[PDB]
Amino acid sequence: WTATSGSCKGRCFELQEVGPPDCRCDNLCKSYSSCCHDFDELCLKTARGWECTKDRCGEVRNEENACHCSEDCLSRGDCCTNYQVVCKGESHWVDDDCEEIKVPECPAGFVRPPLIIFSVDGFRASYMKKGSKVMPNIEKLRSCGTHAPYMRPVYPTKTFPNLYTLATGLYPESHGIVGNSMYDPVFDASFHLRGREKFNHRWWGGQPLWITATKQGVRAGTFFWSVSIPHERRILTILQWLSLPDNERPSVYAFYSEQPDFSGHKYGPFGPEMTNPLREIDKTVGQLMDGLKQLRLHRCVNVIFVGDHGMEDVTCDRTEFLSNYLTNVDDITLVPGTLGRIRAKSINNSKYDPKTIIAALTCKKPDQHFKPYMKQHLPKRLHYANNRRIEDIHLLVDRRWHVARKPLDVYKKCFFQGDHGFDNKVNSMQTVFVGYGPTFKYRTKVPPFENIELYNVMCDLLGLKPAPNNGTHGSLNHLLRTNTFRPTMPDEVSRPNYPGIMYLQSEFDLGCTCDDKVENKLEELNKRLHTKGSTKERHLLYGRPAVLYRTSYDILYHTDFESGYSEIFLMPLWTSYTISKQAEVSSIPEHLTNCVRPDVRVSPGFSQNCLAYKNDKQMSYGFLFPPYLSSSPEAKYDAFLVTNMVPMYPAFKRVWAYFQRVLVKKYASERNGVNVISGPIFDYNYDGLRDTEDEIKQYVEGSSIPVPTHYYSIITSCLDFTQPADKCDGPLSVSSFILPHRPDNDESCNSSEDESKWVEELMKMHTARVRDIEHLTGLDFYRKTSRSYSEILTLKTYLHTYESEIGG
Ligand SMILES: *[C@@H]1O[C@H](CO)[C@@H](O[C@@H]2O[C@H](CO)[C@@H](O[C@@H]3O[C@H](CO[C@H]4O[C@H](CO)[C@@H](O)[C@H](O[C@H]5O[C@H](CO)[C@@H](O)[C@H](O)[C@@H]5O[C@H]5O[C@H](CO)[C@@H](O)[C@H](O)[C@@H]5O)[C@@H]4O)[C@@H](O)[C@H](O[C@H]4O[C@H](CO)[C@@H](O)[C@H](O)[C@@H]4O)[C@@H]3O)[C@H](O)[C@H]2NC(C)=O)[C@H](O)[C@H]1NC(C)=O
Ligand SMILES: Cc1cc(NC[C@@H]2CCCO2)n2ncc(-c3ccc(Cl)cc3)c2n1
Ligand SMILES: [Ca+2]
Ligand code: NA
Ligand code: NA
Ligand SMILES: [Zn+2]
Repeated sequence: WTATSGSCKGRCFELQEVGPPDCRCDNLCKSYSSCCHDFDELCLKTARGWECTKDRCGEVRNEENACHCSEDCLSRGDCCTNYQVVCKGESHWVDDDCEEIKVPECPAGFVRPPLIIFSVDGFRASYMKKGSKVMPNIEKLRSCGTHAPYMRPVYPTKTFPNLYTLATGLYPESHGIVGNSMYDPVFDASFHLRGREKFNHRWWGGQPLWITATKQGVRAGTFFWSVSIPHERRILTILQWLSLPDNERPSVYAFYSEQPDFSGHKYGPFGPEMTNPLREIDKTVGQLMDGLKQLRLHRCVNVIFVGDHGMEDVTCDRTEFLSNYLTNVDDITLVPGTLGRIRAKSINNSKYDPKTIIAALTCKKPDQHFKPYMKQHLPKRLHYANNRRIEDIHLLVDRRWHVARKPLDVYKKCFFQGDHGFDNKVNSMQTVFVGYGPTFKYRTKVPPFENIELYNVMCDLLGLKPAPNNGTHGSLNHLLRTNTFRPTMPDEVSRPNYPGIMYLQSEFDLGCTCDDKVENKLEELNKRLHTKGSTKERHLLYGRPAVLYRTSYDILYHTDFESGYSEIFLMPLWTSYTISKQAEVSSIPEHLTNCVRPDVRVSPGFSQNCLAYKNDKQMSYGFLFPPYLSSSPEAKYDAFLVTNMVPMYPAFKRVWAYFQRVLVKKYASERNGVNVISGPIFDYNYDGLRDTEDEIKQYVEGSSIPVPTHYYSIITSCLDFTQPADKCDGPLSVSSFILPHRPDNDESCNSSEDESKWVEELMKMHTARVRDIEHLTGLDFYRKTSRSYSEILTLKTYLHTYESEIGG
């Protein structure tokens, strides 16, 4: 019940919403069917439109008008945005030259520069270049302020998951808004785009920027706007709030536009109909900036122009139907479109079976435009699994395609030429970032970054302490003139042991054998040196990784590689080695094919054993430092140490052996040397964070050797590739991956072909940030470089995407 008989008199767009059953006058009352009876009359005046004209100049105030052109309007804070231009001979903001804003120039009584977020739905990154002719205000913000070529959204690249990621700094799996449609099996409740359930607070996790501000004593304008409030009125409301007295005035505001997404769905991202909505958005920007200029705030406010996701060409006729794959289609529920999520129609039906559903959808048709995954097997870079609202079965849909359950769903429910939702690496889903104001840099281009990073920066712009989030605070310091956040490196928690020779070969009963007894003061003085770390400067280029949790581990040095060996997990946490451009690939000699050698620095009790592999019929083993890349026949024996061995399914060994024999050398050739760090990952509860030992669900049969869920590699070189990786004086370049450790290659439909046709494609799909590996391993990399810590934070958040260059 709402007693809509109250009034909005003196309450229009009031900042705190009132509780039922009193009627509301806030910018969301329309959405709740709850506004007072006089809200339209008082709060949505439209008379005479939005612009001053010559003849209105100096008019007698008529309270009926949408905005005012009378002498008193500046003190009232309700002039039309073009009042000074029309009636006082002023210029438009966009017509003024840009002039660096070195310090904030604020009116008296402003404690801090206010922040205004101008968020645009469906604003694809290439619009900044392609629509430049028709967006002069936005082009001025971009060229005068700080901009990125594009900003990466989160997956899925839908509206609510991305706007709430902007507000919280969290992945959708953590904030809980995991799609535009959801079922929560604990609440037994559904979330939909249309309706009232979406307003229930229990859906919305984490702590959004407006709550962070409020809890810390910074007032916030309400960010959300009912769709029927026109854009001009939204801008006028923001400008009116900026005229409130100091003790009532918010410091942070948001405007939101439903365009260009709305028209992009209908016409496609580059439909000729798209020019007009871009003109209209630009005009809105113009109104805001003229309005700030009138208030003398245009060199005081920080303005962010930011999109939620882009838009791709998608039509009715590019739809895959699950009815062409499955016989039991009526026993499943599908969340359809640019991603698919599958669950059982009924929890009472015990003949439903995810394993056979997945098998019926896997590589079934030559040109298949979607790939099914159990959610825990999706690329870790998507961070899309740890939430009960995400269904176990997921379909990754190719860009430009839909998936639907049955053809009738697509015509009895073409109408559309654009959509979004796809993998957040896809070029068409990238969106925009521009920052303009006293706290942002002047005429500065910054590299692309992810939208999960923005919350930290918005908190910095307001002097707030961010709630715990997924951004890496300090990674976007290079956007800011001042208010930088000066992070310190985490403290190492476990210090390593440095074992010497402590065991005789005969103490080992591992069932391992090696043909190595084919056995000099020159070359034995030298081998002692290598075991003490004499080549460590070559193979460990950025310092030892720090171990950020409590554990027991040993540093092991060798001629060709260095490792940090876990006595708890019986294998390295990390193995580091450098391959120069000149390095040669050799083979594993026949007599060494099955060679495994006890490591006399590490006890039998803290070693793996070969008998466990012999008896485990499913499981084989590989090496972290590859024997193919040994520097000499003698150094090669080090690669067969039991302390360099890790468990690998035979199907995975195909992938790993190709990466090690063929790809590392190729990268060294191309990048002028590389440094490689590889190791295992255990994430059995798919939370993106390192497992403790009691979370491990699989061991090599009959042993305590834990089986990794994934294997990573971090491959670093010099950004200036005229310098070799091991002699680099400046910035670094990195690419990394987190490969799933699977017993089959069902993910790769071309896997019966030669590895040269499918392995590298697999690795590219599983590209990752160093920061993702950090979470998954409890390690901190790049501890000793000549670079600034902020620059290293930026490197650690870099993702190598393998997309072509944005623009054609
Ligand atoms: C991305 O960044 C985020 C934020 O830093 C990280 O997420 C955090 O991870 C830690 C470590 O797991 C979590 O700590 C645990 O906290 C709970 C208490 O949880 C409640 O309080 C907090 C604080 O206000 C809330 O934020 C929580 O909100 C969650 O649940 C509600 C529903 O109740 C929901 O609205 C939210 O969307 C959110 O859901 C997500 O997280 C939960 C897990 O908390 C998960 O189930 C879900 O699928 C979503 O992903 C919540 O109200 C505490 O009880 C735990 O203690 C238990 O474990 C310890 C181990 O030490 C045991 O000893 C003990 O017996 C307990 O059983 C944890 O300490 C933290 O909650 C979580 N925060 C958020 C906002 O998600 C991510 O890890 C980051 N991701 C990556 C890849 O780095
Ligand atoms: C999740 C969500 C939803 C939403 N509108 C939805 C509701 C439903 C009906 C009308 O309003 N908006 N509007 C603005 C923003 C936003 C702006 C800036 C930033 Cl930084 C973050 C979020 C936002 N976020
Ligand atoms: Ca885990
Ligand atoms: Na052997
Ligand atoms: Na085996
Ligand atoms: Zn849309």
